[PDB]
Formats: sequence, structure tokens, C-alpha cells
Amino acid sequence: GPSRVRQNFHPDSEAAINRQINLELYASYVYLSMAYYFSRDDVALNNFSRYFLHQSREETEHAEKLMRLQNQRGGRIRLQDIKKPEQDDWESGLHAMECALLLEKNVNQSLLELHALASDKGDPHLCDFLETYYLNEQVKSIKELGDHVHNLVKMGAPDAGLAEYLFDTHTLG
Amino acid sequence: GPSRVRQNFHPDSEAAINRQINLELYASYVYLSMAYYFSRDDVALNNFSRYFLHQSREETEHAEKLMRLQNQRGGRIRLQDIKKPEQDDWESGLHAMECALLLEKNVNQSLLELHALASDKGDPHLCDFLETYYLNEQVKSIKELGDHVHNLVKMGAPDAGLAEYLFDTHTLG
Amino acid sequence: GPSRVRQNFHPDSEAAINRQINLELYASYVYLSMAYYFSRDDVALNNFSRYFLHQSREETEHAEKLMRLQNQRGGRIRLQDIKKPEQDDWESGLHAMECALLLEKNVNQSLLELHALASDKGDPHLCDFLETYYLNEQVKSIKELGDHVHNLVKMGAPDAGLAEYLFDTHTLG
Amino acid sequence: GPSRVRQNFHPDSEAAINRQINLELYASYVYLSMAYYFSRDDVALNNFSRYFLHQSREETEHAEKLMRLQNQRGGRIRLQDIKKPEQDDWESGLHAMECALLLEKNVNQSLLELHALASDKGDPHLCDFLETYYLNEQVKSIKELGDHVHNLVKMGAPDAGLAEYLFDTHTLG
Amino acid sequence: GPSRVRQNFHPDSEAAINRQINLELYASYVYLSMAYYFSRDDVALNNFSRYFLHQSREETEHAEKLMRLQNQRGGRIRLQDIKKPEQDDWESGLHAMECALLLEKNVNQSLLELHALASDKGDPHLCDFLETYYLNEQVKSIKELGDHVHNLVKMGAPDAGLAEYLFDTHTLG
Amino acid sequence: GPSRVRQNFHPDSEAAINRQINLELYASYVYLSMAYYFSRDDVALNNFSRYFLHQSREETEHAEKLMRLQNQRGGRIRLQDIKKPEQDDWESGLHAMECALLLEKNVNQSLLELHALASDKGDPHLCDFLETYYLNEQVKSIKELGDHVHNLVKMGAPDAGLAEYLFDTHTLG
Ligand SMILES: [Cl-]
Ligand SMILES: [Cl-]
Ligand SMILES: [Cl-]
Ligand SMILES: [Cl-]
Ligand SMILES: [Cl-]
Ligand SMILES: [Cl-]
Ligand SMILES: [Cl-]
Ligand SMILES: [Cl-]
Ligand SMILES: [Cl-]
Ligand SMILES: [Cl-]
Ligand SMILES: [Cl-]
Ligand SMILES: [Cl-]
Ligand SMILES: [Cl-]
Ligand SMILES: [Cl-]
Ligand SMILES: [Cl-]
Ligand SMILES: [Cl-]
Ligand SMILES: [Cl-]
Ligand SMILES: [Cl-]
Ligand SMILES: [Cl-]
Ligand SMILES: [Cl-]
Ligand SMILES: [Cl-]
Ligand SMILES: [Cl-]
Ligand SMILES: [Cl-]
Ligand SMILES: [Cl-]
Ligand SMILES: [Cl-]
Ligand SMILES: [Cl-]
Ligand SMILES: [Cl-]
Ligand SMILES: [Cl-]
Ligand SMILES: [Cl-]
Ligand SMILES: [Cl-]
Ligand SMILES: [Cl-]
Ligand SMILES: [Cl-]
Ligand SMILES: [Fe+2]
Ligand SMILES: [Fe+2]
Ligand SMILES: [Fe+2]
Ligand SMILES: [Fe+2]
Ligand SMILES: [Fe+2]
Ligand SMILES: [Fe+2]
Ligand SMILES: [Fe+2]
Ligand SMILES: [Fe+2]
Ligand SMILES: [Fe+2]
Ligand SMILES: [Fe+2]
Ligand SMILES: [Fe+2]
Ligand SMILES: [Fe+2]
Ligand SMILES: [Fe+2]
Ligand SMILES: [Fe+2]
Ligand SMILES: [Fe+2]
Ligand SMILES: [Fe+2]
Ligand SMILES: [Fe+2]
Ligand SMILES: [Fe+2]
Ligand SMILES: [Fe+2]
Ligand SMILES: [Fe+2]
Ligand SMILES: [Fe+2]
Ligand SMILES: [Fe+2]
Ligand SMILES: [Fe+2]
Ligand SMILES: [Fe+2]
Ligand SMILES: [Fe+2]
Ligand SMILES: [Fe+2]
Ligand SMILES: [Fe+2]
Ligand SMILES: [Fe+2]
Ligand SMILES: [Fe+2]
Ligand SMILES: [Fe+2]
Ligand SMILES: [Fe+2]
Ligand SMILES: [Fe+2]
Ligand SMILES: [Fe+2]
Ligand SMILES: [Fe+2]
Ligand SMILES: [Fe+2]
Ligand SMILES: [Fe+2]
Ligand SMILES: [Fe+2]
Ligand SMILES: [Fe+2]
Ligand SMILES: [Fe+2]
Ligand SMILES: [Fe+2]
Ligand SMILES: [Fe+2]
Ligand SMILES: [Fe+2]
Ligand SMILES: [Fe+2]
Ligand SMILES: [Fe+2]
Ligand SMILES: [Fe+2]
Ligand SMILES: [Fe+2]
Ligand SMILES: [Fe+2]
Ligand SMILES: [Fe+2]
Ligand SMILES: [Mg+2]
Ligand SMILES: [Mg+2]
Ligand SMILES: [Mg+2]
Ligand SMILES: [Mg+2]
Ligand SMILES: [Mg+2]
Ligand SMILES: [Mg+2]
Ligand SMILES: [Mg+2]
Ligand SMILES: [Mg+2]
Ligand SMILES: [Mg+2]
Ligand SMILES: [Mg+2]
Ligand SMILES: [Mg+2]
Ligand SMILES: [Mg+2]
Ligand SMILES: [Mg+2]
Ligand SMILES: [Mg+2]
Ligand SMILES: [Mg+2]
Ligand SMILES: [Mg+2]
Ligand SMILES: [Mg+2]
Ligand SMILES: [Mg+2]
Repeated sequence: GPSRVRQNFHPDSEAAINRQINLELYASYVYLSMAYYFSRDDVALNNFSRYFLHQSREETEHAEKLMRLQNQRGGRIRLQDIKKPEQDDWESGLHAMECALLLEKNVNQSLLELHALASDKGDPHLCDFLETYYLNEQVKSIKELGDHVHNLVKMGAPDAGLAEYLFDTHTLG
Repeated sequence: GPSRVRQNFHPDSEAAINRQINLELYASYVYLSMAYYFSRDDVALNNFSRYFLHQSREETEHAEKLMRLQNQRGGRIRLQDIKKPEQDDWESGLHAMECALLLEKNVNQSLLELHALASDKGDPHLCDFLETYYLNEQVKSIKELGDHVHNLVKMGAPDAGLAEYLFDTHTLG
Repeated sequence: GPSRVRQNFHPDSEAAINRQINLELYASYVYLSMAYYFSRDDVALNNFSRYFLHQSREETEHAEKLMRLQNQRGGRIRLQDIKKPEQDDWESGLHAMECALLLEKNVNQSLLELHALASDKGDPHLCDFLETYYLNEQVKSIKELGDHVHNLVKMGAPDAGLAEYLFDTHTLG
Repeated sequence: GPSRVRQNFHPDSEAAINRQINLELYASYVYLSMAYYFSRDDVALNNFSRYFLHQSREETEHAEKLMRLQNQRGGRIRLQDIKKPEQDDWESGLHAMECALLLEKNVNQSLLELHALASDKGDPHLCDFLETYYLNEQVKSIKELGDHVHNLVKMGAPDAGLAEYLFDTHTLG
Repeated sequence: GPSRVRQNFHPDSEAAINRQINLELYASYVYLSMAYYFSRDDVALNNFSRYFLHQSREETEHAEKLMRLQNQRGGRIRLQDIKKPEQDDWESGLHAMECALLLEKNVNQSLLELHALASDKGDPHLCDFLETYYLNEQVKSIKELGDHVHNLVKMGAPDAGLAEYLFDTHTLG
Repeated sequence: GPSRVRQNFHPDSEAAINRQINLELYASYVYLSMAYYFSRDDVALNNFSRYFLHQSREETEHAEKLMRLQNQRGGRIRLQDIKKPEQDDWESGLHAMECALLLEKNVNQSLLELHALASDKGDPHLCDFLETYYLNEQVKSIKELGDHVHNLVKMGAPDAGLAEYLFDTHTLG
């Protein structure tokens, strides 16, 4: 107290990083739920399953990089419960994509608030960390999900019988 | 009488294995019938044909492993007629998949009854044999057929003109 | 009705091909029975087992080529029960070989009657099919079985203790 | 309702599998917490960190295989909150190892109760699943942790200055 | 007391595993005795020698896997004298094969009793261990020895001068 | 009677070789016991385990070469019970090493007495056999064990917490 490594690292930043870790672990859990929805016998869209499983594992990576940052800067990781997702039954490929898009925008908003806090606290290391590893990743993710939602809507998902099947095999395959 | 190899092998188990051999050979014949239905000039779904031909050959493997078990344990194989399948004309890709699912559940029920008999007779070798080579294979097969039935139903098979054609080329291809 | 592919294909030929399919599947089953007789603990002639298992699989090939022919010509496959073999206990390597020789001659006679029918119906495609894929195969098979029976008889099978053992390891190995 | 795949799968088993999924995800989170404790600047045992991170990822694998089983059998995954671990500060390499050993024994007890339930419900597929993928894994894990605890105790951890350092570099390296 | 690893492991099971270790070491010694009988100048059947030496080494493997199990589960290995085999002079290749068959059936009976005890004590780990590594190995071994005894009897062993010589060179070579 | 191969081979030598075979098999069993002591969860010195397991297998080799010698010279192998080791709990790495050193010196004394007997009986083949394959092996083994005991004593085994751990990983690893 303080850590021999700690320098220019505000307690508010440390707390906000702990909250961000929880949010990234939550996002991982949401995607894991979606992945296994798509492998149900009455859904059986294996490339939607693979896509969301990959997203789940990326969110765990996002959480771990923040945990590493906490240690690097001499903060102390404080974990909290990972809340269950809002749904187990995700309804359709389109609905899951729309929910993922909303999730990603929510996580983006949290990251932008974290960047504003880091700026306020004169922490350019933390600002750069977020810019380098988080903000463009989020923009790319949101854009990709937007593209997917548009194609599924235009194709007639979820009610048009061929739409999710064909998107599964040609876009996500 | 008895075989110099026979040990802890109840006559009821020996008889039940003979009945299971017949059922696996019957399942092989059903799938062979389906395979050649799909190669008719007025059906011509070559990947449905290939899929069911593969399933036919797997069922022969299942029969042979039970025949080998009978010899290994010192029982005597007693073959019976292999009954013809219930249909020659299987109507559609969806109908064949639904019939295959029912067949697999029926074969599964027979295997579960065989496991219950082996348990009752204190035959852990036979229990393990069924668990190792049959029960999970059946669960996997039933799940795969369930997945296929769901996709074909959602796509609008059998009446939607593109459904079986597209499933043939993208899932079974 | 008729199939858009059907041409110069008599209903009698179509029916005779269905009967031939059943006979080839029956021959496969006979050989499968023999194969597993030779793997009994009280018989244990592993190369006799392998030899008859191979013959079993070849007969399934013979059945499938006729099933393909039926579809190619626009006929409709009509499957029937596959009758069990005449024996489960095949007595000896010599007896099995003698039974196989009789089976092959019986199947040959059926093929010759099928060729006579095809000739009568002016079906040169069917005549050529039988000549190309069946008649010489049968002559080769009958000759091979004749050779095997002669050697086993001369060697003193089944009662001479070394005969089947030595034939198993030097001719069939 | 029910799933077209469901067979011999009791609702109690389905519920117990959902509880087991939560427990495996909890174990993953415990190990993740431990991994990042060991990377603190005031702990800095990088091979303890790597060891627990690996264990964390294995527990996620354990959770996923149960999620797959639920879908395979036609049950429905029902996720719950993942509770935070009991500690963020794990005190020492020895204490973390002792906590991991207790966790593994607790998870083992849950698996044994699940196997007893599956047995009671006559579900040999579920029994075999647990035996094949879970029970021996748990015994191996408990034994390994026991070995590690013994060596650390004998070496004088946590107070002997060289003990955890040397164990980190020679056993876990 | 108890071992920090021990869980769901009954003292009766621990004792029965110690007895099984002794029996497997005894079986190894029997086979070692047989191997060196066949290398006598007045026996000189080098492939019978090699066959039994291999079986001896496999039995040591069986003993070691049980010793490892004892440690894995937190039991304590308690070794006893390894009794000498019943004979040094094994009389003939046929007699040795018949003695080996009886030995294997006796060891199998002991394993089945061990499985019944494990079942009674609700130890699915131990049941699976026996099923996975012991019970099918025993069935395979008994069947192989049955096959060998049958061929040697039919060939006229031990009195027919060529029988053991030819079996040595063609089956065991 | 006598063996057609026997020449210059005294009955006393034949008997002494049988006693030596038993002693080498006993030494193998002692080392096997030690190997599995070191794999206990409350000992867990895996390189001590590996070292003694290797020594166990070498002693079996020593026994087999004497069994081969007996046959080569036309003597008859006479096996006896293999007595259990003096301990199951070997107390420590140092104590096991000290017990192994005493065992090796005892086996050496027996070999020297065997050489004296062979000399007395004018058997230069047996003298050379012992010199070539046994006497220098024993001197090397005794020296190696002496080296190990010295290092463990100097390092402070068994009570110094780091000693056996460090010797396990740097000398025996
Ligand atoms: Cl600071
Ligand atoms: Cl809350
Ligand atoms: Cl700044
Ligand atoms: Cl897209
Ligand atoms: Cl559509
Ligand atoms: Cl029996
Ligand atoms: Cl009937
Ligand atoms: Cl049982
Ligand atoms: Cl599908
Ligand atoms: Cl359509
Ligand atoms: Cl398409
Ligand atoms: Cl026509
Ligand atoms: Cl009839
Ligand atoms: Cl013509
Ligand atoms: Cl021939
Ligand atoms: Cl003869
Ligand atoms: Cl059910
Ligand atoms: Cl709660
Ligand atoms: Cl059950
Ligand atoms: Cl360790
Ligand atoms: Cl220290
Ligand atoms: Cl216990
Ligand atoms: Cl006694
Ligand atoms: Cl149990
Ligand atoms: Cl044999
Ligand atoms: Cl002879
Ligand atoms: Cl020969
Ligand atoms: Cl002499
Ligand atoms: Cl005594
Ligand atoms: Cl001399
Ligand atoms: Cl040394
Ligand atoms: Cl020390
Ligand atoms: Fe939050
Ligand atoms: Fe992504
Ligand atoms: Fe990625
Ligand atoms: Fe993220
Ligand atoms: Fe909640
Ligand atoms: Fe994200
Ligand atoms: Fe930048
Ligand atoms: Fe992303
Ligand atoms: Fe039946
Ligand atoms: Fe399949
Ligand atoms: Fe396959
Ligand atoms: Fe099957
Ligand atoms: Fe019928
Ligand atoms: Fe099947
Ligand atoms: Fe079981
Ligand atoms: Fe299958
Ligand atoms: Fe017929
Ligand atoms: Fe052939
Ligand atoms: Fe062939
Ligand atoms: Fe044929
Ligand atoms: Fe009949
Ligand atoms: Fe034929
Ligand atoms: Fe021709
Ligand atoms: Fe042929
Ligand atoms: Fe729980
Ligand atoms: Fe692990
Ligand atoms: Fe691993
Ligand atoms: Fe786990
Ligand atoms: Fe809480
Ligand atoms: Fe675990
Ligand atoms: Fe199993
Ligand atoms: Fe583990
Ligand atoms: Fe015993
Ligand atoms: Fe073997
Ligand atoms: Fe082997
Ligand atoms: Fe054994
Ligand atoms: Fe005795
Ligand atoms: Fe054995
Ligand atoms: Fe064996
Ligand atoms: Fe002695
Ligand atoms: Fe050595
Ligand atoms: Fe060596
Ligand atoms: Fe030795
Ligand atoms: Fe004693
Ligand atoms: Fe030695
Ligand atoms: Fe020399
Ligand atoms: Fe040595
Ligand atoms: Fe070192
Ligand atoms: Mg300082
Ligand atoms: Mg603070
Ligand atoms: Mg998938
Ligand atoms: Mg007998
Ligand atoms: Mg009977
Ligand atoms: Mg085709
Ligand atoms: Mg037309
Ligand atoms: Mg007609
Ligand atoms: Mg075979
Ligand atoms: Mg339905
Ligand atoms: Mg329910
Ligand atoms: Mg690290
Ligand atoms: Mg304790
Ligand atoms: Mg006790
Ligand atoms: Mg040899
Ligand atoms: Mg003479
Ligand atoms: Mg004498
Ligand atoms: Mg080891």
C-alpha cells in the first residue's frame, strides 16, 4: 500500500477497470449461451453456433487483457458474480444477431466512459490501452453485426424458411 | 457344452445378442433401401443417397461387432431372416429422415433393454461393451437425424421446390 | 409411369433383376454366416474367416450393381426378406467350401436364366451387363472354390488333424 | 415438448446436468482468479499463474461438454449466475493449491451424486458419459493437487523464502 | 489418515485391490516359468517361449496399473509373497496353453468379484477402471487361449510329432 | 538325464544358480515396492519413483539371464516363492537409497560366493559369465548408490525440507 509499481493510476480508474472486467466476462457468457442455443436439435444452425462460440472466447480474451492491465499498473483485481444472460432461448438467428449488436454497443458505451475517465485523470497509458486494443475492435464488431442483421432482414429471416439456413452456410460457413 | 471360453455369460444374454444382431442387419437393409430410393431418376438426390448408404454400412459394422462379441464370450450365433423394410418408395428426403429417426430410437430402446438385462445378470463386460460402442453412437445418430429433420421442416420440405435440393447440396454434400 | 428414362426394358426383366438382387443379398448373408463360424473358439481358422468375409462383401457389391442397373433403366427396386442361411454350424472348412461351391453354381444358373430372358426380350444392354460384370466373375469363383475343395479333399480334410490348419495358413493366408 | 430426440432422459437428470454446468463454470472462475493472483507484482510466481490458467480453461471444457450433452439428449440448458470466488487474495502458492484440492473434491462429490442419480434413473448413457470424461479426470486432478500440496508443505511453504520460488521453477516450470 | 486425496474409497476396495495386485504378479510369474520351459534344450519351441514371455510382461503391466490406482485413490499398497507356480515342467505346448486358459479364467473371476464389490460400495470410478482396462482384456485373452487350445487339440498335440512344431512356426511365429 | 547338452556343469552350481535367480527376482520386487512408495500423494518424488522402477526392471533382466544360463548349460530351473520386501513404507528418499545399497551389497556377496563355487568346480564358463555380466554391474550399482547416499546426507535429508526435493529434480531428473 501502495504497490511498489503503482504510478499515475487513480483509484477511480482501478475501480472502473474492475467493472469493465465483469462486463467482458458477462459478454463472454451471453455469447456462450447463444452458441449452445444454435446447437439445439430444433435449431441446428452449426455455423451460427461456431460464430457465437468464437465471439465468446474473444470476450474472455478482452477480460484477461484488462486483468493483466490491473496487475501491470499495481491495481487489485476484484471479481464479482457473472450474471446469467437475459435469455436461454434466443428465438432465431436474426434475434441473436440483434441482441449481440445491442450488447456490443452497450460494451462500447462502457469503454467510451472508461476512456473519458482516464482522460479526466490524466492517464495517457490507460487511454492508449483502450484505443489500441478495445475501441477499434468494438467498431469492427458492431459493423460486422450490423452487416449480418441487414442481410438476415433482407433475406426474410426469421420466417422465410431458407433465410437463416442459407446465411448459416454461405456467410458464416 | 459349455464352450471352454464361456464365463459369466447368461443364456438370456446370448439370446438377446442374437436378437440385436438381427435388428442391426435389419437397420442396414432399411438404409440400403433408402440409399437406392434417392438415386431414382425421379428423385435424384445424390447426397441423400450417399448419406443413407454410409449409414447402411455402419449398421453392418454394428451387427458384426455383436457377432464378434458372441464368439468372444463363447455364445453361438443364430441368424434369422432379415425382414424387408416397411417401404420401397420413401416419399421424400424429409420422410426418409423421419423414418430413420424412428428406426434409430427403436434400435436404441432395444439396446437399453439389452443393457438392463446385462445389468440384471451381473455381466459388467456386456454392459461396458454396450456403453463403449453402442449407446453414445445411438445418441449421436438420433441427434444428427433430429437436426436434419428440423432443418428440412423449416426449409419447407417436401413441397417447397428448393428445400431438399438445397439441403442435399449444402448439408449432405 | 413409365419412367422418363425407360426404354427397351421389359417388365419381366425388371422383375427378374429384383429376384437376382435378393439372391445376391442371400449369398452375402451365407458368406457372413460362414465367416463368423470360422472365428468360433472351437474352430479358430482365421484365414477361412477372412476369406468368407471377403466373399460376403463382394456379394453385397453384386447386389448393389443390380440395384443401380434397376435405377439406370427406370425399373423400380422391390426388396424382399433375406432368408437366413441353411446352417449356422458349417461343420468344417471343407464342408463350407463345398456349400459355397454349390451356392455359386446356383447363383450362376440364375444369372444364365436372366441372360436367356434378356436375350428373349431383345435387351442387349442387359445381356452385356451380365456378361461384363457377372458371368466371368461366377466362372472364376466356381473354379477357385473347386481348386480349394480338391486340395482340402486330397490333404485329408476334415478328419486329418493338420489339413485345414495347413490350408488356412498356406493357401488362404 | 418433448424434443424429438429425447429418450430415456429423466427431468431430474436434465436439472442435475444444469447444476453441474454451473459448478464447472464456477470452478473455471476460481482458477482464473488464482491465475491472476500469481501475476501480481507482490506475488510474481509465473508458473503458478500458468498452471491455474490452464486449469481454468480445462474447467470451461468440462462445462461445454455437459452443455453439449444436454443438447445431444434433448434437454434444455438453463444457465445461472456464476458466483464470484471466495477470495481475490489467495495468500500463497500453498494456500491456492489447498483451496484447489478442496474445490476438486467438492466437484467430485457433485459428479458422484450425479452418477448415483443417473443410476437410479436407469440412464446408462449418462453413467458412461460421467465415467468416461469426468470421474477419472477428477481422480487424476485430486492426486496431482495432493502431490503438489505435500511437496510445498515439506519444502516449508509459505514462510520458507525459497520454497514457493523453487517449486514454481522446478515442478510447475 | 486419511490421505488428503481419499474420497469415496472403501477400505474393503483398498484391500481387494491389494489382493488383485498379488494375483497379477503371480500370473506374471506363471508365464515367466512357462516361457523358460519352452527354451529348454529338450523342448525348444522358441515361439511358445516368446508368446509366454510377452504374456508375463503384460501381467506385470496389469499389476502396476492397480498399484498406480491404489496411489491415485489414496490407498496404501501392501505387497505379499509371490507364490511359485504350480509346475516348473509344463509338459507340452498344449498343457501350458490349457493351464494359461485356466489361470486367465481364475483371474477373470477375481476381477468380476472386485467389480461386484466396487458396485456394492458405490464406487463408479473403480467399476469404470476395471471395465476399461481389465474385463475386455481378460475376455480377449481367454478367447485367444481357447483358439490356441482348439487348434493344438485338432492338430494332434502333444503326441503327434509335427503338431506343436508346426503351431509354433505358423501361429505363434 | 543328463541333458544331452550338459557338460562340466556341477549339480551344486545348478542349485546355486536357482538360488541366485530367486534373489534377483526378490531384488526386482524390492525396487518395485520402492518405486510405488515414491508415487504416494504424501511422498510424490517422481524421479525417485522412476529411478527405482528402472532398477526393478534391470533386476528382472538379471534374473532372466541366469534362467537362460540354466537352460544353456542343461540345468533345470526351479522357482521358489518371491518373498515380499521388508517394508511397504520406505520412510524417505535417503532411507530407500540406504536400503538399496545394503540390498546390492547382499546380492554382490551372493554373486561372489557363486563365483567361488564355480571356481572350486572348475567351471570357467560360469566364472566368465558372472564376471562379464554381474560383478562389474554390481560394483557400478553400489558406487552409484553410495554417491546418492552421500549427497542426500550432506544436503540434510530427510529432515531438511528442500533436500530430497532438490535431489529428485537435479540428480535423478
Ligand atoms: Cl498512483
Ligand atoms: Cl445484483
Ligand atoms: Cl492524458
Ligand atoms: Cl453479412
Ligand atoms: Cl425462403
Ligand atoms: Cl457362463
Ligand atoms: Cl415372422
Ligand atoms: Cl454388473
Ligand atoms: Cl442439419
Ligand atoms: Cl422453395
Ligand atoms: Cl445456395
Ligand atoms: Cl420399356
Ligand atoms: Cl417364404
Ligand atoms: Cl438382343
Ligand atoms: Cl486351392
Ligand atoms: Cl494330418
Ligand atoms: Cl425421456
Ligand atoms: Cl444466491
Ligand atoms: Cl443403468
Ligand atoms: Cl508435486
Ligand atoms: Cl528456504
Ligand atoms: Cl473414502
Ligand atoms: Cl501361505
Ligand atoms: Cl456405483
Ligand atoms: Cl489359434
Ligand atoms: Cl504329425
Ligand atoms: Cl508347413
Ligand atoms: Cl556335467
Ligand atoms: Cl520361508
Ligand atoms: Cl576354472
Ligand atoms: Cl549422486
Ligand atoms: Cl533445506
Ligand atoms: Fe457492470
Ligand atoms: Fe469477433
Ligand atoms: Fe477471432
Ligand atoms: Fe469485449
Ligand atoms: Fe438474477
Ligand atoms: Fe464484444
Ligand atoms: Fe495510439
Ligand atoms: Fe469483437
Ligand atoms: Fe427383432
Ligand atoms: Fe452414422
Ligand atoms: Fe461413418
Ligand atoms: Fe446400429
Ligand atoms: Fe413379411
Ligand atoms: Fe443406427
Ligand atoms: Fe456401469
Ligand atoms: Fe449411427
Ligand atoms: Fe429367390
Ligand atoms: Fe471372390
Ligand atoms: Fe475381392
Ligand atoms: Fe454374386
Ligand atoms: Fe424360414
Ligand atoms: Fe458368388
Ligand atoms: Fe461384351
Ligand atoms: Fe466371386
Ligand atoms: Fe451449484
Ligand atoms: Fe488439469
Ligand atoms: Fe490440459
Ligand atoms: Fe471440472
Ligand atoms: Fe454473493
Ligand atoms: Fe476440476
Ligand atoms: Fe466405460
Ligand atoms: Fe483436472
Ligand atoms: Fe490371492
Ligand atoms: Fe496377451
Ligand atoms: Fe501385448
Ligand atoms: Fe492380468
Ligand atoms: Fe508353497
Ligand atoms: Fe492374464
Ligand atoms: Fe491378456
Ligand atoms: Fe535366497
Ligand atoms: Fe541400475
Ligand atoms: Fe539401465
Ligand atoms: Fe541384480
Ligand atoms: Fe513372510
Ligand atoms: Fe542390483
Ligand atoms: Fe573375462
Ligand atoms: Fe545395477
Ligand atoms: Fe535448479
Ligand atoms: Mg521498498
Ligand atoms: Mg484503493
Ligand atoms: Mg457445432
Ligand atoms: Mg478341456
Ligand atoms: Mg444354451
Ligand atoms: Mg450416387
Ligand atoms: Mg415429360
Ligand atoms: Mg410394371
Ligand atoms: Mg478374424
Ligand atoms: Mg414429428
Ligand atoms: Mg421439463
Ligand atoms: Mg504469466
Ligand atoms: Mg490439510
Ligand atoms: Mg485402513
Ligand atoms: Mg527364445
Ligand atoms: Mg542321444
Ligand atoms: Mg540333479
Ligand atoms: Mg511417476
